[PDB]
Amino acid sequence: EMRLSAFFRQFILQRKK
Repeated sequence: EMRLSAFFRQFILQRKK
């Protein structure tokens, strides 16, 4: 029941701030 993709693994994981 979830849908996601390249978000976090390249957001939180590329979270400069």
